[PDB]
Amino acid sequence: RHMKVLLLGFEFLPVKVGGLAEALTAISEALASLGHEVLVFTPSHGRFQGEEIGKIRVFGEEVQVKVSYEERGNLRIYRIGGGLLDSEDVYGPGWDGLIRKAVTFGRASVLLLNDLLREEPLPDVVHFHDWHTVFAGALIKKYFKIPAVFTIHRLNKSKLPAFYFHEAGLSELAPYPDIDPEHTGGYIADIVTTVSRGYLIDEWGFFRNFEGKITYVFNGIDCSFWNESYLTGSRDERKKSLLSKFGMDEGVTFMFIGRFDRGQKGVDVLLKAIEILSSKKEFQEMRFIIIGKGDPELEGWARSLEEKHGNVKVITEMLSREFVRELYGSVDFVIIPSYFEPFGLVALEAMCLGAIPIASAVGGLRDIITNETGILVKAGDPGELANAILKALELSRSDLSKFRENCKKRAMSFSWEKSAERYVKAYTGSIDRAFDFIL
Amino acid sequence: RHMKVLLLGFEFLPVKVGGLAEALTAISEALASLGHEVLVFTPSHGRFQGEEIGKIRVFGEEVQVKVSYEERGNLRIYRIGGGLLDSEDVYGPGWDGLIRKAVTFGRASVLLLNDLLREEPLPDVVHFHDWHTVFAGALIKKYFKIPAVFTIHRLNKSKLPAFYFHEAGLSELAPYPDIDPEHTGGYIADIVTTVSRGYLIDEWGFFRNFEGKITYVFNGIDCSFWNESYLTGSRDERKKSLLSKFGMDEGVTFMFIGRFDRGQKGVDVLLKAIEILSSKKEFQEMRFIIIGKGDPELEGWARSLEEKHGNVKVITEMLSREFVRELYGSVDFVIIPSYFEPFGLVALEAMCLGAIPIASAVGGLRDIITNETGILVKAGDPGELANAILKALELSRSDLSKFRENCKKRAMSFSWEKSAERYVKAYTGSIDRAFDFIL
Amino acid sequence: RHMKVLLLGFEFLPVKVGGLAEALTAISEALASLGHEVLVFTPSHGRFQGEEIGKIRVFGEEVQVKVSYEERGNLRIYRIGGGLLDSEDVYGPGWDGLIRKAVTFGRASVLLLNDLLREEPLPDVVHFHDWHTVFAGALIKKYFKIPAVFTIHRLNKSKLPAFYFHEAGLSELAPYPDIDPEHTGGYIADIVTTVSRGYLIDEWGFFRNFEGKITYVFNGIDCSFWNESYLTGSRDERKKSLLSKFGMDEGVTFMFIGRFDRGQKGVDVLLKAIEILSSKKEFQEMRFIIIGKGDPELEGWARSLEEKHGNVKVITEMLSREFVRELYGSVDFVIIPSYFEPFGLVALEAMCLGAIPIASAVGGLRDIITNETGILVKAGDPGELANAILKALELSRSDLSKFRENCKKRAMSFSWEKSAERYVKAYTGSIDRAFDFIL
Ligand SMILES: O=C1CO[C@H](CO)[C@@H](O)[C@@H]1O
Repeated sequence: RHMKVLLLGFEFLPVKVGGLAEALTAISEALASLGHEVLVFTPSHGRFQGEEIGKIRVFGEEVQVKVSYEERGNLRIYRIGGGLLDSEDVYGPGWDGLIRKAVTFGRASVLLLNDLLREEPLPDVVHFHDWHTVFAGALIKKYFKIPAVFTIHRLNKSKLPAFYFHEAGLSELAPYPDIDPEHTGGYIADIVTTVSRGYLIDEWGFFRNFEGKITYVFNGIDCSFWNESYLTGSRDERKKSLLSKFGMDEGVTFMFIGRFDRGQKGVDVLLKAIEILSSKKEFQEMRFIIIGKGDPELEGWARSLEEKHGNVKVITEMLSREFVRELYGSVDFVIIPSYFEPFGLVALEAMCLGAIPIASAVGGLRDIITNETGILVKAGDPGELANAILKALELSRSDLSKFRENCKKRAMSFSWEKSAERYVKAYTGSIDRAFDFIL
Repeated sequence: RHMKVLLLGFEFLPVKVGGLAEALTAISEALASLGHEVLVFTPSHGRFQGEEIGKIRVFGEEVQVKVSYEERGNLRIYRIGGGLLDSEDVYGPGWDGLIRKAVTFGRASVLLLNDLLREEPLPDVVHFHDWHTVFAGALIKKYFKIPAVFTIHRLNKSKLPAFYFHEAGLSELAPYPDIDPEHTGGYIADIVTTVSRGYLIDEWGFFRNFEGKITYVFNGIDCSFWNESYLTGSRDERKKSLLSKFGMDEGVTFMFIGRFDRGQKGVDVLLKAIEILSSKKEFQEMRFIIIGKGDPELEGWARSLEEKHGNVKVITEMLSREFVRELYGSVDFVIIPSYFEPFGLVALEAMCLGAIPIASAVGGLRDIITNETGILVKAGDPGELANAILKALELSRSDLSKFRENCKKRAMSFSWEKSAERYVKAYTGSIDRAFDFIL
Repeated sequence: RHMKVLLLGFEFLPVKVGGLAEALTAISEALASLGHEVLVFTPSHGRFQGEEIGKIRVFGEEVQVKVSYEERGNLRIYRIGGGLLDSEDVYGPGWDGLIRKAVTFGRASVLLLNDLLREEPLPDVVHFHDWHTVFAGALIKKYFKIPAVFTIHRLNKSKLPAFYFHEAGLSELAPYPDIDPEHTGGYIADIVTTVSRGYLIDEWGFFRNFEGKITYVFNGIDCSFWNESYLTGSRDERKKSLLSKFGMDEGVTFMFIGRFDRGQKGVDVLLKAIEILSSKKEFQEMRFIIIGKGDPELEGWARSLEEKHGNVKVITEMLSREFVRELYGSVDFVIIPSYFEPFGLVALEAMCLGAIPIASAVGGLRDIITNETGILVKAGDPGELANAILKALELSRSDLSKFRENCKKRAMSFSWEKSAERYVKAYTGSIDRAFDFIL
């Protein structure tokens, strides 16, 4: 039954950059709750000031390794400091520093584990996440010979000069002048995983190289927070109240939240879709809340539509989670026009608070959304999005209470416990995997 | 101690071409009797109609894979249908039909395992039997990386085109235009086994290639089934009753139960042996029952002797295992004049039920039969076979009850439990093996 | 754990050549006491009666293998005879003969393990000691695929011709014309160990080749025997009684217990130091007892000093093991001027009995002797040894009583039990090791 897991993560709470830190801490906590002893190795990034445990040679220079320690139940956390690991720029400083930081983290992890084997047994598996932890996972695999699992949360698609592999003591893994560290991590790993079944299919051109040892393991949502119990009144009352705060009157309400960028979150597709619809008679029946920032040309374009249309509103700030929870619980639909999506947490967050997703049929959004829980659409096509929005409006005159209930039931099925239980399977190879010849 | 075993066989009761089906069923039940969890994959051959579990691409076409499930204690059987696996011709249709049936068995077996691994732990070993299951054994070894034991029940000694290894997804196993699948099986296996010590010596020219990881595991005999307790009355009473059934009076009885072919079970040597004795005076004081079929020329020749003499009978139709038991318990002797013999399951069936075997001194028959439990003869020689039959008629006057009693006691020592116990040793490597330098 | 251990050693009590025989027996019994099943294979060296267990081919010749069996609780000892294994010359006969004997031990060990695996499980680890057993270790690892651990007690630093590896069935381990068998033993080993941290450091030029899988495991000492409890009277009484036997007065007594012709114990350093001290006034307070025998030139030098000084005593006759215990337990200081010392059992024997060691700072003597337990000197320097002896007379202020108490505490902590436990960590790989980048 019970196992001893070594989890290598390049970021961990309270260090927060993207969504990974939160994701790895949830996995690590969930594993611990199942009764597994979980050890976490992660850089301190200048957040913690630990005790000096030893010295290592890295890039022809001496470096004193420091360690900060926390223990919560079966979870044991180690923040490793020393050299570039004390640099606050989590993914830095610069492309050069980040790679050196990853290499130092690799040799520091071997030092720390080596000291632990002085008083305790070898871990059953080494679970390492993303290309930044590859040097650590490769080194631990190389010397201690324990099973390795590699999880890719998002493909970076970029090669590193052979130089950095030679310095990490992994020369044999660098037979060419440049190496993709995600290909190297998949090569040395026993089982490779990714965060959705759809993303695995979308990026098969790459994942194909690990046919028969590549699988999917879904992330989870904490619908202990994302939940309607924190909201008061009925949905209509909440929706009428929210719209008053925005300075709009009653209408079918659509919501976008995300970065304003190109070929990514698709706010540009949404904006063109609003322009297409603006000539239709049923446009003045629709309400649009667009939240986020980034590309200032897209922010200006977004602010032009707010200026030209009283039923469109834009907010270029990062709102709190409490305020976003109330937004998901008030709006009718959430629009997710992504060009690609590894998982799609925004969908789950909206679905748990009863908002109906209209999303691009890409990556994990295909796995999350179904016929009876939302609308999928062809990605990168404003006309087809505008048409999906028109179809969402006719639905709205019917009782959508069944749609909303199905969303809440489904979203809550994506638990972190289910996610953890399935990693335990991957750790022993007792798991299914992707084969090209299965139809 | 206890292990999850995945057993791959091409033949399984109630499907029955030769003694292979009975061998694989008994092994599987014996493994299960010892407390081990045994999963059997085997083709349906059109005898079982099952539920679809998915689809696979094989030879550029979509093939629907179906499964029929039977649970019987710790033994779990999966008859796999789809494409040529639905063909009623077990070892066909023809040479190429059998090969692509074997390739289909490979990818279908991966699909089923992949699906089982979605809700259960990975098996500790894969035990695959004869060259027909090599595609399945190799694929499961390649991807799932579990220990593999290859057991050869009969050596076919031929090569398949590389085309079929390419189509099976095993290009790295076919570096020439034509490939012996028995060499491939041995190569990729951790421990190779055959069904007797005598056959290992006889075919050392081949087995020599896997020196250091090659051994023998004797087949057994289900003396709980093959027993005189199911029969009633005395032996002479059953003997007289059976002889009168085919329209013959009392007299010493010899039996043959084997497939009609040129250089295998030796029906050609028996028929010519009968022609030598027909000129002699003792022929009228002898009875013959020649059960089997196959080759048209030999079928006509066996049929011709039946027409000439009211002394010889021939049965071509499918006899039950219950009726074959009754024949063994009635007849005085059993002739087993094979050119080669991997084991000799007919020998132990005859001996356990009381009949005295007359066998060729080849392969497993040397291990089974001794001077105190039967008559050994030079293989491929009709003269010495005829000579041994006359020596059998000399003993028929003497109460040879010790032959019958020593046969019973000797046959009982070859239990399937011992065979099962010894296969468990093979699965972990804890078994003795043949070395080139060990004389 | 309760693992099953197969231990390989070229000598084993009662066959004594160096210290290896006693050191392996103590390791084996300690493991047996901790509840592990231990199997020892060792050559008979023409000493013990055995029964034949089969034949092997070596060097184009047929050899009859013989075995003697001894059982002692959980310890099971197999002394393997046959061919050159019947040679009484332990490390012979001659250099070529010794290599052939070592090769014969390889194929004979494979034959014995092969027969044992007919009726018992495969051992969990193969633990082989020094280069003489590398043909056995490598062959067992090759065929049976079980975890290997290679312990170096002493480095011989020579290369053997490729011929011998080809005859041992290990052609793949000899791609060059000449091969260092100590390199070969580490390469094929999963974890390599050596008998001290200090000797690991001294020979890092060699051990660095197995960086990441090389570690140390100290030898031990039997403080059930080397104990003051057996000695009657106080230490003062014993020393005075000792000095009157040898015909001297009271004084600070120094002792040397080592074989002269064993150059590696620097008795010539001591003798020169005594000459340096003889011109000093405080020499008349010193008493010396040199024990051992060897070179006529060196014995003459010792017996010359014995003649010139009533201070000095030279004993060449073979002493009792009980008597040597009483010497350690009544002298003040023991001098160990070794040029090198992988462990330093003599220092522990003195310390466990209260004698304060004055020793060369080489190999395991650095690990055994601390500032609170004894005196470390620069190796091979008579002048620095003379100073150490002078400094010792100052400590003879009566506060060397705490030195003796510290020595007994420290000596006892080097038990064979603690050594056996750390080897068990080595067999699983759950142990700290030496890395190149850990400074
Ligand atoms: O000689 C034989 C060879 O194959 C089978 C074993 O799989 C036996 O049943 C048969 O008697």
